[PDB]
Amino acid sequence: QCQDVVQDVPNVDVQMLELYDRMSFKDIDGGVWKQGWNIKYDPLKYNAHHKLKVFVVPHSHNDPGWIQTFEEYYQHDTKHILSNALRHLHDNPEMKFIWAEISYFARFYHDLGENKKLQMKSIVKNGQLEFVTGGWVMPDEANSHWRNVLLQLTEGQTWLKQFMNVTPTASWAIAPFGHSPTMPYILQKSGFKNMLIQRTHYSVKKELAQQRQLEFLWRQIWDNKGDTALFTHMMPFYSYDIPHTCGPDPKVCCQFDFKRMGSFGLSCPWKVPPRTISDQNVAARSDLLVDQWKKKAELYRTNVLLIPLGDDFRFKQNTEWDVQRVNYERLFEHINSQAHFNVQAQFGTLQEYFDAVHQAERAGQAEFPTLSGDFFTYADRSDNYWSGYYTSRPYHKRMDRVLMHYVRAAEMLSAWHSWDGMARIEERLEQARRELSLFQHHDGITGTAKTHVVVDYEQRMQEALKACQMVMQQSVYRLLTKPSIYSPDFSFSYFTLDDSRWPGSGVEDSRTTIILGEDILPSKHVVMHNTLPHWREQLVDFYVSSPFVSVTDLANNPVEAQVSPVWSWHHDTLTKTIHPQGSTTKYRIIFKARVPPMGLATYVLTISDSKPEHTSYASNLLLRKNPTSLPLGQYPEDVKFGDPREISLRVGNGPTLAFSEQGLLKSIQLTQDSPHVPVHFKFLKYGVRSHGDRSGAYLFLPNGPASPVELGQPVVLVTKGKLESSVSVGLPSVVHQTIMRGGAPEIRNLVDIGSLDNTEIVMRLETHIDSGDIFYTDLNGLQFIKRRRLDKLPLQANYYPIPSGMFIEDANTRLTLLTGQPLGGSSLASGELEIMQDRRLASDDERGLGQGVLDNKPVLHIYRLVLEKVNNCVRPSKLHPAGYLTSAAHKASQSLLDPLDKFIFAENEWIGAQGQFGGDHPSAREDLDVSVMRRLTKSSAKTQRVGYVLHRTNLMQCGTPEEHTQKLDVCHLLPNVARCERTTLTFLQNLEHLDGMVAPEVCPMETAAYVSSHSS
Ligand SMILES: [Zn+2]
Repeated sequence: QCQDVVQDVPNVDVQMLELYDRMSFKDIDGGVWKQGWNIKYDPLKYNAHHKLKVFVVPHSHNDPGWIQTFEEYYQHDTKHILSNALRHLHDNPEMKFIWAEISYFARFYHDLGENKKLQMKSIVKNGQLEFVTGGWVMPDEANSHWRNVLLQLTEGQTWLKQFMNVTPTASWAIAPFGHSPTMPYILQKSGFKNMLIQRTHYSVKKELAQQRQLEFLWRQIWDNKGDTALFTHMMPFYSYDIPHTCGPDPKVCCQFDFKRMGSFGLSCPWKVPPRTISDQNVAARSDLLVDQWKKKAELYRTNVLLIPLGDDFRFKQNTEWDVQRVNYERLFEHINSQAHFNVQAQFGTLQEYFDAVHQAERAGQAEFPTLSGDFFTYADRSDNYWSGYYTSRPYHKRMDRVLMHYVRAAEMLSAWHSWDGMARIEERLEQARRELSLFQHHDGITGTAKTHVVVDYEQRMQEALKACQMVMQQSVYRLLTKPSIYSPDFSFSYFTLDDSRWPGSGVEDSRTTIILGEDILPSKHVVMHNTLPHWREQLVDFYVSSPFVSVTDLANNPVEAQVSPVWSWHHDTLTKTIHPQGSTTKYRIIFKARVPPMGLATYVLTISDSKPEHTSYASNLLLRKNPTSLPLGQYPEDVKFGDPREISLRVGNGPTLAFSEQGLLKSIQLTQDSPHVPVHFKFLKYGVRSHGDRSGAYLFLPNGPASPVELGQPVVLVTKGKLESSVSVGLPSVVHQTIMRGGAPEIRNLVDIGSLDNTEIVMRLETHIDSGDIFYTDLNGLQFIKRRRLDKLPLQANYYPIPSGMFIEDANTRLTLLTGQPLGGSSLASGELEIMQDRRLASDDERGLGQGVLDNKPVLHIYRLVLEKVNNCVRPSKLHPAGYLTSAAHKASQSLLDPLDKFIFAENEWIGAQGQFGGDHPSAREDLDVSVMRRLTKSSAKTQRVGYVLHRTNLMQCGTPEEHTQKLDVCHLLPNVARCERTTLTFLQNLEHLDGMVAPEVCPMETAAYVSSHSS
């Protein structure tokens, strides 16, 4: 019986939106705890019968790229940290250490000799070395898509299970810049029992600490019953470094970072150095330290205290291991033997801490509050809100989403078969998963790494895209060739991928033209793949070398097509205008492909000597003063010219869109009769402050509200076709395109911020929707959370991640903007939405990156814009912290994130070609997705296993009967099923053996994983 995620407002002790509405956020000087208060404790709280149990947990934060690349850090730091951890833990049985980043650990362990592997396995098995989280990385939580958070978690944990025989159940996330409830969502469905977070707004830490609500059961915002809850520990202070982890006074705690005495090149900024512990000072030093611990303990409810002991790339040299270990051992020996402290302190691991906390809870010592909400937008001090990284390096943010889809499609397409090892399918998929997983790091997708590190991530992702293409095209060839003809060369490219939106028109000329001609090749097969588990139609386009091309399906049924020119925009450095040029030798052909669920469909493009019966030609109108001619080769319609003017377009029976004379949307009319609803796109710019703190890769510190971009008299290109029309305009730094295909328009911005230093370009929508101070943004592509604009916070605090969409609404009307890339955005006034396109910042923002953001490159951002009437929708009540998409907005998001894949057959003739794959696949209800399909076994396994992650979203009920679909049972998608299990989302633990080998569908907002096993 599925929980209702709409109509029941959960009762939680802390609801972060409500807390935000009540909190004052005053930034007062709290004393040595600058953002807190002077903590007081009663010395008599702890006594012989009630001691404070202190776990000092050594750690080393290892960034998989940040100011050096992964490999540079591995060579210069991490391999030494791990080698010396292995030696020192081996030699010191009571010493402990936690490790989070499995990308580094796997890199290290595979290079170890067998003797050392065995030693390493032993210190893990005996609990000295403990993995925390066990993902490939410690991912960003703002920009990352939940699918990639799960991918990287699975990549690390699958490695750990295979090589270390452990599966962490405690998560450690000390570094991401703000925290998302998507993490406890995924972790709780992946076996976890506990998680730790750190980077939350200093005001939130103060507020929760005052109420001893820093440990809480974190449930999802829609979860009325609480089954999603995951115990969460929030660290209370400003950093995870040693000065901010022993207690509230960093001037004292820094004295207990024994790497800071000088020979290591480190010191304490509070000007009191550590001193080596001796018999003559250990009582005074213990008094100071235990006092810090007892103050920290006042912020929490049990008598078990967590004291992290670590910092970035710590525990590298042997002398550092010694200096920390020996000094802490001297303190523990003293403290634990002095009854008056009533403390027992020891090195521990994270799991040991949580185990002891829950023993205290079970003993009735504490009850923990429940919490829902998120922890964005983080500020670590004053007005320094970390909303810049929601946009920084947007090229790679978009690339993340492209690769996300490519990985899913490559894993799904190749899962249908078992492949010989010679095919290198598993090799290529592992590479692709690992490079995408690496980029989920909190300096990867966030855009907060040095320029050469961003290049390394991009190069890795490019190799991952090539790997996905290889696997996908080999799979299509196999799936659509008569078996007794199939004759693969696993190194050959049978197909090339054609992607219209990455890197994108104006970004890279990467797309192959299908070259047809009477004297070379009459026709070409193309194949579309649909990774979604429902039948799908989508227009697809290809470049062709003639306008006289017609399309057939493989029953030779004509398919209606539209040919349009190939337009490319040029920054004309002679005329100082931005204007489009059309090709005279290549053309776009567009047609509707209809593709089975999780399936493939083949079409044929054929040249003819003149206009074919079922192909139409778009008209083109270039609006500008001072036009010049625009020849288009054989294209049969001459370009028309006019002065700038307002224009209106309608494709099919879809909305009618009206545009200003600058080529920007001004209104949407949903139907013939209905009103022209004002919806106005505008581009604006934010600058940087000339006094005080400067924006950089992390921080957004605008110098006031944005100023409109001066547009001049831009050139507007209108293409009008039966299947697709568009309005494109060359604005300064953005070629802005509105594309209409009969439903909600697609927006594409080719953003080139050029050399505009200290500028952030924002795209705003202005409407007269009476949204007030409310808007909705998504978290990791998984859920939409209610936001409230707070004028008591500065502008940048009202920016939130827009990882896949945002909307505003009133009682009657909603405007949703779906994105194909994570970007930052807000609603800074009633009726507005805005989303940042790019930012170019000359200054460093003091968070360690040591550079601004001056490596911009053109990026094609894509969106869908859905205006809808919502007065008939069953929406959550006014107090509910969630919102939900409509069917149309969800499909529009899927059209961006998981479009059809397009394959062009590379050779002249495809012998044995088949017309379709997957026609018998069930077409599941529109809210269900097969987020992952992954064969889990190599071909030598007698029992093959295939893993599926199913995700059901929740779409609002708005009165559309919309029904009859088939049940999707993933366990029967492959034949000869012998067992069906429900598993954790990482596939690593079987949770239920399923009757009848039937994988039941999941409830709204739930995600489940199943593994089918097959005997043949
Ligand atoms: Zn980090």
